Amino acid sequence: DLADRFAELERRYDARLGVYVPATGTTAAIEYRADERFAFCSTFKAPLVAAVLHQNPLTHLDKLITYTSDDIRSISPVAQQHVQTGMTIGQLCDAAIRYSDGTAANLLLADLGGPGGGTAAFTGYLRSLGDTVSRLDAEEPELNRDPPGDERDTTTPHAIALVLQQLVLGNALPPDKRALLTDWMARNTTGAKRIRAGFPADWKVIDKTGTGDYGRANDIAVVWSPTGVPYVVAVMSDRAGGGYDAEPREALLAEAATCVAGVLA
Amino acid sequence: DLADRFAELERRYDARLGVYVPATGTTAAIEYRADERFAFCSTFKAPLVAAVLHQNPLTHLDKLITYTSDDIRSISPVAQQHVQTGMTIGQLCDAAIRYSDGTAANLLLADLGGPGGGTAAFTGYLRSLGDTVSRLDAEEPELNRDPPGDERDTTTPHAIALVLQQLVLGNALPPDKRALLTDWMARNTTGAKRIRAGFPADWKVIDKTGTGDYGRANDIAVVWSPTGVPYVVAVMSDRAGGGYDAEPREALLAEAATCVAGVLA
Amino acid sequence: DLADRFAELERRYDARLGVYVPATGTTAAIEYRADERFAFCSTFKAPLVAAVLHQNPLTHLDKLITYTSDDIRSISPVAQQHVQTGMTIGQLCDAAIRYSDGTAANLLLADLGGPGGGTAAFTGYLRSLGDTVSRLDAEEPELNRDPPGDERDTTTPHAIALVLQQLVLGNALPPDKRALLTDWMARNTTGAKRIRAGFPADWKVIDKTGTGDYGRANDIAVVWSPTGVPYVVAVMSDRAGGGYDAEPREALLAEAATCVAGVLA
Amino acid sequence: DLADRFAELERRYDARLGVYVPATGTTAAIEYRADERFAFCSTFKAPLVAAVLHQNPLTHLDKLITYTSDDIRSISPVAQQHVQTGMTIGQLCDAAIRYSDGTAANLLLADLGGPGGGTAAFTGYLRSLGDTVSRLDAEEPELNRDPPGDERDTTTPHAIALVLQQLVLGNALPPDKRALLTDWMARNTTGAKRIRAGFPADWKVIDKTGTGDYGRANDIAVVWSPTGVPYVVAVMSDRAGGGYDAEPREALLAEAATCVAGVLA
Repeated sequence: DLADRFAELERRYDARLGVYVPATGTTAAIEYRADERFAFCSTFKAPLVAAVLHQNPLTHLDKLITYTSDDIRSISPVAQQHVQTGMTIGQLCDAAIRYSDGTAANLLLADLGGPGGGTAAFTGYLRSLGDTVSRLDAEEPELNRDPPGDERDTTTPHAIALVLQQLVLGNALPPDKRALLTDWMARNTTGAKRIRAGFPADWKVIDKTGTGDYGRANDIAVVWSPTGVPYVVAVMSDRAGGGYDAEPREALLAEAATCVAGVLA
Repeated sequence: DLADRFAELERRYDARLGVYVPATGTTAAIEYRADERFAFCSTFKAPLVAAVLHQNPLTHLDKLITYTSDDIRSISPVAQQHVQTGMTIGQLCDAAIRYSDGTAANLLLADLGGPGGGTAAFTGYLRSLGDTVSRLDAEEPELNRDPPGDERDTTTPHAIALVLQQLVLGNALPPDKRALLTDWMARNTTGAKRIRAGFPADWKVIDKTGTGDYGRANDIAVVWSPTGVPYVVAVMSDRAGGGYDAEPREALLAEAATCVAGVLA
Repeated sequence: DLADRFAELERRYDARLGVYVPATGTTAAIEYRADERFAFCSTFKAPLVAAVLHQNPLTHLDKLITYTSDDIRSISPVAQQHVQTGMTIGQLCDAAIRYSDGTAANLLLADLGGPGGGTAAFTGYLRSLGDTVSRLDAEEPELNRDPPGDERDTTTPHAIALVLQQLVLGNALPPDKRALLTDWMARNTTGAKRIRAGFPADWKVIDKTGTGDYGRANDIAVVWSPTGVPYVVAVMSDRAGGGYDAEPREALLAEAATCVAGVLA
Repeated sequence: DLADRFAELERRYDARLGVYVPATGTTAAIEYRADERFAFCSTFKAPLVAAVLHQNPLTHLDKLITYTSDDIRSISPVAQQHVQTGMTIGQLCDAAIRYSDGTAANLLLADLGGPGGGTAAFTGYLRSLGDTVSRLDAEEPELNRDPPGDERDTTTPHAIALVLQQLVLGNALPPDKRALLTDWMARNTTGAKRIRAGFPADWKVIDKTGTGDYGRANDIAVVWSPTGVPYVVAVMSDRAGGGYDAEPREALLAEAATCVAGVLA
C-alpha cells in the first residue's frame, strides 16, 4: 500500500524516486526502486570520510594539506577560504560532510591515493564493506552530471543504505573513529528540507545530502525513534527526463520521508 | 492497512484508540473507533468558547466576572491568580483554551445560562451544528471522572471532528469572532506532546487537549500541510482497564498522529 | 559613558532599567542602577535549584514528590501535566528553570523546608553566598506582584550578578552539581527574545528570565566570548509607573543587551 | 569613546582597521581611518554588477559568454564548471556576488568594454556616482596583490560606503534592477564569519566581502535593525608589515561589527 503513495509522488513531481529502509527486527524493509541505479552526487562523501578514517591512525587528522586556486573547481564553502593557510585532513572531513565541500572531497580522494585520483581506491572500500554494486569514476564536479542511463558514478538505495548501516550502526569503524563520523553527520548544514523535514522534531536525524544535474536530489540518513530505535533511510531521486537543466525538488524527498515515518511509528 | 497500525498502537500502549480525520476533497476520511464514545474531558472547552462568542456581542468579552475561592475546584492556574480582582469574559476565554483552566470553563458555562449551570444550554448549542451524539452533563472536574460504560460527558472522534471543522474552517462563526478562537488554539500551552509532537514542523497545528481519569488523553486539532491544505484530526484514548488511576500515555496520541501524517503526505 | 545610551533607552520604553556586569580580569564593570532594588520575579528559580542541589546528594534528585490540583496556583507548563503521576526533584528542577514552572518552584522551596514555606531557607542560602541585600518573602505567584516601593522579594542587579557568577563560574557548587545547573540554564526556553536576542549568535548564552506585573522583566545570564571568555550580565527592568497592568518590553532587554556586547567585544 | 575601541582592536589583532557608517537622520556617522585607502579586493564586484545593470537592458542577462580554460586565473568555483556550456551575464553576475567568482569578474569587466579590459570603464562608472577617490587598475587576481602604499586598485571606507548606499538604498538603479543586486547580496555564501557574525540575528545583513594579500580582509554591507531602519557598514583591514602572505583575520572584522551594533542599538 506504500508503493502507491511513492508512485503518486513520482507523477506529482515529474521525477523518479528511489527509497530503501533496511529491515530492523520488529519491522520489515521498505523498498521502492530499491535496486534501480541513482547517481551518487555528493552523498559519496559520507563513506569517503569513513574510508580515510579507516586507513589511518587518528593522529593523521592533524596532517596539513595545501592546495592552489586551480584545485577549486566546484562549490567549496570552506576550501575557498584557506587557499594559502591550507587545512588539515580533519577539517577536510568536517567540510566534506558538514558543508558538502566539493574541493575537500577531492583532496580526501587524493589522500586515499591510487589510480583515477583515488576513485578506484574508494570503490575498493565499498567492496570491502560488502557493497558489490556502487562505483565512483570521476571527481567533483563531473560525478554529478553523467548522462541518464550511464552506470558511471552510481549506487542503489539498497546498497547505499547498507553501507551507511554498517558505518554508524555497525562495526565497520572502531568506536572512536565512528563517533567522529557520526557527530559530523549530526551537525550537517545541508539537509534541513529533506529527510529532516519529513520527520517529527523528536526524531533525531543525522544525514548527508547529494545534489547534481538532471534534477538529481538525494538524502541518505540515520534516524532515531523518540524511544531510541535507529532506522536507516535512503531516499534518492532524479528528473533526468527534463534535461540537464532540470531543477531538483527537495519537497519530494521530505514528503517521501513523511510516508516512511508514519510507517515506522 | 492503516487500521492494523492503530490496533498495534493499542496493544503496544495498552489502550483504546479513537481517530477521525474528516474526508477532504483530495483525501478519504480516516476512521478508527470513529463512532465510539470517548470522554470530552477538556476538549469541550473549545466549542464552549465559540458558544459564548456565538450568542453574545464582542463587547460581552469585557464583562468582568468575580468569584470566591470556593469556585476554584479543578486545576485553574489562571483563575487562582485573579480570585480577588476577577477576570473578564475574554480572559476566561484565553484562560480556558490555552491553559485548560478548569475553573474558567465553569464560569464560561455559567455565562451560557440555563439549568445544570449551563450544560443544558451547551449540548443545546452543539445540536445547532448538527451534532446529536455528544452531551455535556457534568461540570469541572466531575466530567473527567465518569466511569467507563457511562454515556454522560461523552463525545466521539467523528462527532468532535465535524464540530471543530465547522468552527475553524467553516462558517459556524463570522470571521471576526472566528479568529479569536483560532488564535487562542494556536498559542495553546498544554498540547506540545500530543498531536503536535507527531506532525513535522513544517505543518501548522492548533489543538485543544483533554485529560482525565482511566488513562483518558485526547487532542482535537486543525492542521495545515506545508502547502496550506487544511485537515482536521480528532484523536482520543482511554485505558479503562488499568484502573481509574491508569496513567494517560501521550506517546500513544503522538504515535498515532504520525500514522495520519503518513497518509496525508 | 554607556550610561547615556541606557538613559536614552529608559526614555523611549517608558521603563526603568537596571544593569550590572561584574568586572573580568582585563575589563571594568558595567553598572547602571546597579544597586536599585528590582523585583526578583522568576529569576530566583535559578539560585533556588542551586540551594536544593547544594544541600542534598545527587541521588536526592530521584525522590518522587507528589502534589494535587490545589497546588497549581500559577502558570505551570509541566507540573500541570503530571498531577497524577507526580514528579521527581530533578524533574521539578528542569521545569523550574527551563519552563519557569511556577508550581515546580513552590515544591522546591518546600524541599528546602523551614519557616515561610521555605522562603526563609532560600534567603539564608543567599547570605551564605555573600548576598546581604536580596530577600524572598512570598511564594508563587505572590512574589510577582509586590507593589512598587516595596523591598519584599527584591534583589539588585549587582547582587544577582555576583550570585550567578559564583554558582556558574566559581566553586559554590562542585563540578557534578554545577554542570547540571548550567545545562538546565543552557537549555532554557523562556529567554529567546531577551539577552539572547541582543548578543551575536557565535556567543554562547545561558540564562534565567523573570517576569511579573508592573511591566517587570529581567534576564540574568552568563555569556561566553566566541574565544571563550565568560561574562555575567544582570539586566532588570520595570514600568511600575504605568501601573499593575503595564506590559513589559522585552526589546528593551535585547537592546540593552546589544549595548553591552558592543563593549565586551 | 568608540574611536579608542577600534585602536584597541587594532593592537590585539595586529592590523590597521578601516571603518565607516554613513550618518542617517537618527545617527551620526562612524569614522575610523575612514578616508585612508584600503584595497578593494573582491568588494568591487558589488559595484561591478550594478555597472552591467545600469548600462545594458534586462535582455543583456541572457547573452551567453563563452570562455576558454586559459581565461581561468582566479578562484573561480563556478566559472570552472561551465568552460563548455559558457555562462550568461546573469549567471556571471550571480557567481561574482555570491561566490566571489574571480573569472566571472573579468568577464563582466570585459562586458564594460573600453581600455584596460574595462578597468577604465569601471572607475568611469564609479565617478558617475560621486566617487572621486577609488580606482580600479588591474584585474583578478593582480588587484588583490598590489603592494602597500600603492594607490592602484584601492578605495576607502568612506568612499565605498556611499556608493553602496546609493546602490542598495539610493536611486542609482531603477527598482527592478535594484532588486537583483540586493537579492544576490542577501544569498551570499562567502561572508558568514565577518560583519554578519557581529550583529545579532534579528538584524538583517547583506554584504560583499573582499580578501587578498598582506592580511587584507574587507566587508561592505547593508544591515537592517530589527525595527526596519537601514545603515551602511564599511569594514576594511590589512596587516602590511607582518608580510605579503600575512594571514588575514576575519575575527577583527567581526569584533568591530559588534562595536557598531553597540552604538546603533
